Amino acid sequence: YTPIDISLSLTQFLLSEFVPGAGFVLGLVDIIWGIFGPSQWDAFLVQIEQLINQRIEEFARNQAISRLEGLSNLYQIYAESFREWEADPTNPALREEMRIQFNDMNSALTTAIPLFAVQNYQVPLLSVYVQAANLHLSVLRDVSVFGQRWGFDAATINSRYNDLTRLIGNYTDYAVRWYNTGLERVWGPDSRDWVRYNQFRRELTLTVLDIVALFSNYDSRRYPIRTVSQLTREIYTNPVLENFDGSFRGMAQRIEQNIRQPHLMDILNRITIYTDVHRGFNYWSGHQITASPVGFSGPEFAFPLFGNAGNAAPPVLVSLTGLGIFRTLSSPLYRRQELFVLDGTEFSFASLTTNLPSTIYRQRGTVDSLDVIPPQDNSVPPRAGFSHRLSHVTMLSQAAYTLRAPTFSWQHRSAEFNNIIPSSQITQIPLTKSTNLGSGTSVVKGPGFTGGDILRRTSPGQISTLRVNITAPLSQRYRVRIRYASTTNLQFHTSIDGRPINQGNFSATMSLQSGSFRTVGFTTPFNFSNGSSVFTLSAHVFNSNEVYIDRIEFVPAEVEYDLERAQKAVNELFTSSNQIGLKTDVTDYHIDQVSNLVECLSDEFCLDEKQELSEKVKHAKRLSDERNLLQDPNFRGINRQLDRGWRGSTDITIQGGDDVFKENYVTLLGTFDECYPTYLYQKIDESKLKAYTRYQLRGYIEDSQDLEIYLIRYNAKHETVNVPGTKCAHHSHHFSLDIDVGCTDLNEDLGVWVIFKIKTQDGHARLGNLEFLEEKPLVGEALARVKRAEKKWRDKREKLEWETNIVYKEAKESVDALFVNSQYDRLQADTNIAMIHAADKRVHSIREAYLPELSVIPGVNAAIFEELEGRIFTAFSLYDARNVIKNGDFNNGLSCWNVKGHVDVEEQNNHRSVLVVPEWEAEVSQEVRVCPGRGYILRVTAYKEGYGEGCVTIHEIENNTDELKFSNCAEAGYVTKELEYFPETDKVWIEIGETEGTFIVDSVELLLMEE
Repeated sequence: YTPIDISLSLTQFLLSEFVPGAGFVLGLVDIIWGIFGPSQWDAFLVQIEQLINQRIEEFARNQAISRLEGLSNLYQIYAESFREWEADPTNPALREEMRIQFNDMNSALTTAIPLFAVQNYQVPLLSVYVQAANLHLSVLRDVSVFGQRWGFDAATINSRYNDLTRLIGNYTDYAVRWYNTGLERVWGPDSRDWVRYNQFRRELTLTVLDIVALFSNYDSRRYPIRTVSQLTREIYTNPVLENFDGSFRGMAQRIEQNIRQPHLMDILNRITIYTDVHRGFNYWSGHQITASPVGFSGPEFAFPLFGNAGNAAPPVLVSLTGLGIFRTLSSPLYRRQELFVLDGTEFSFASLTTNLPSTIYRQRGTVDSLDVIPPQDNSVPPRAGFSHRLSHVTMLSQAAYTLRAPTFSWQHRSAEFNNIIPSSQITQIPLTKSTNLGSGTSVVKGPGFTGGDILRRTSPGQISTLRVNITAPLSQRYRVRIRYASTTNLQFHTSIDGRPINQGNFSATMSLQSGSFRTVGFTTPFNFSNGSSVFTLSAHVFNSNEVYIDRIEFVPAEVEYDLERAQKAVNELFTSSNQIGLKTDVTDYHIDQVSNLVECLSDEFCLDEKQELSEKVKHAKRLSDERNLLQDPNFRGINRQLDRGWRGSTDITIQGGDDVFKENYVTLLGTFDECYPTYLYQKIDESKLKAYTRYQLRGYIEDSQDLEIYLIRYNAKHETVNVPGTKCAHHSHHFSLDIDVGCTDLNEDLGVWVIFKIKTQDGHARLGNLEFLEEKPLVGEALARVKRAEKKWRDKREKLEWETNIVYKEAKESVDALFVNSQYDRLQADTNIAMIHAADKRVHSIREAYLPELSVIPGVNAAIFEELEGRIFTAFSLYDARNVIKNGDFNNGLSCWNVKGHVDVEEQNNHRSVLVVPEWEAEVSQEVRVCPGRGYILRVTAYKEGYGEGCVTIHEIENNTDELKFSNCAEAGYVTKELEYFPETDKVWIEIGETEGTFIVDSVELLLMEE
């Protein structure tokens, strides 16, 4: 009945029945409180005092105690009330009485704990502090459960729930600082100062830390029902050294490494103990240990030979029988070349049913490990209640006297052999109960508040794997939680026997402390599909750079949580509860995605809650048609009306559904000639524009390349968008473009132009969920810039107008010089092709006939350009009529001519087509039928290149031979020469030859004269 026997006694009870209610509260009056006289408080103290020497002074010491007696009286008045409450939970006086006695109790500890964390005596009050602190957490959870049942408003409940989630941290971190700085100062070099060191570690690990580990279990709201956590940590004994009158100098660290290092928890299989001898006395020299992984789920382990084997006598065999070895009765031996060895050690195997036969090594002893490691329960004989069982034993040898002092590891019986999953509890698996460590994971040492060591990943992959045994429930469904501490963003995939069953985005938590390890859960449950399964955790999102993992939690769930999401989703679509309007920055796409969250819900369960949540969103979506200034944004009527709406190219496709799109979308193809792009343009009319207001064009691109996007009004506003599908790529998927409406005239209806355009051989795009919307009022600078870009558009409109007013009336003049009447019917006899051609330069100078960006879109001075370019074509038609010669323009290639050498033909600017004789040996004859004895003209239009002359002769069967010639004279722009010709027969041959170089001919015409 030392403070340890009783510490355990609590932990036993703490590990098992954690469930809230009266059961827990009176269970605290049964164990420690309402039973501890000041004697057993004083004794709690004398425990640590005498490990560290330093005594508490007889005031603080004297008032720590007189307080505790107080708290132990109060807690009677609180628990008694609570008991009587539970029996009649609705009596007003009792419920009231309960609020009185909670406030009193809460304020009790709030004042008291300072007196147990006193400066310059922190460490020796911890076995008290912990009890006090541990009591403070119980009563705070009690309000968190029973508050509004008692009376308090829900506000004082959360405020008390704050301070619960707070003091679980603060009471822990403090309980660890002072264990550390408590253990650090009791170190030293010799044998002794490992013994007093280990005796601190051991004892206070039992009497402060193991309670602290279970502080996490107090978060009412995280652990609502039963939960059973496991204490995986080990502790340490050495019979030889602990029971000895002597120190070996500077030897402590050598004993500190014979302690195994942070590892996975194994299960000892067999010891094989070798004997040896010195001066008659045989002894335990060294041993050979084997061990099997957790749940026997992997090949048995194997260490080297501890100590030295011996041939002096046979070995001795020790094999796992029951629940393990719970008690060593060892017998040292000290020959004061002196000797200090074990020479005999009984082992005994635990059970809750029968009394199994003990194995003795050489003899039974009188060093009981039940007064270093005492049991939990003394209602039963020690075959049960044992608390601990032998973990793994090592062997301490002297340097190169004889020393062979085995150091025994003891592990707690909360850390069970098998993993387990029952259904009326929440089962916590600390990841040290694995069977197979994933490559690139280490097992770092414990922080000191999770009864055991923890895992570390410092780069992506597989944490560990656990064998799972699923008990009472067959088809029960569970969520999973992961207690982790990470400096980086994460994901946490798991598998189960083969298939993944989770991916989650887990947040970062750090830069170590009890404010490190966060524990989030799945957003959908699963069910195990076999009795014995395999679970495997994995941290995947890249970065390194430091990830700790404490435990996997298996919490169960019944079959409405992604309904609270589909609720708030729909609400942030609006500006206010009246739901008249949308937020300016909620978008036609964004809205759809919310609408997908609504239908993927549950017909089965939340049928009514699904209906309203959709008739909202189908309404919110209706608002984003109403505000949308794009005419026909569902691409349902393209190229139907020449005034309003969309205009695109044939190479555009309008499917309605895609992996990515939930309504009509538009694919645009490439093009072979950049002078002819894919396009999809539109004019937002001025009827729909509000002066001095920024407007926005928006949408969503699945994939694209070479997509040009224009917003035009006063300027062009050109952006390219190269989005690859999920360095400088616009992989934003979204797009937005600004334009600012200065003034608002309706007589001009300038408006805004939208234009999508692709110009490349291997370009493409897919877009949809488009919109054009008012954004905000221009103000400050924006208003100054737009107004500058008003005037400076207007300064151009007028210089266009005056410049063009001249040019029409200069071009019209020049055009009619060709024709002979207002009716454009006949030409003039002395008008040639160079005049027609010179007249097209006067028309093609009009300028701004068409939009430079996209010649498709007609511009100002379209109708006037188009009519002059008409009469130019009109003129061309007549020149062909009058010409008796057949295809003299060379507009139909070299056809109806008789071609000899290597000639060819090419076209020029403005409806010109020009024969080219590129070598003198080339000829180009044509017969023409003429009228015997009339007046014909022959008119030729050509220039010459190189040396030599090129000559266009005319003759009949007999010698009526005339000739025209062109040369540069010496040694773009066509000379035109004519002559008057009269044939007496009806046939006449027009023949084109040249001397040398090249001869370029626009036209050989031949006229008849009627005057």
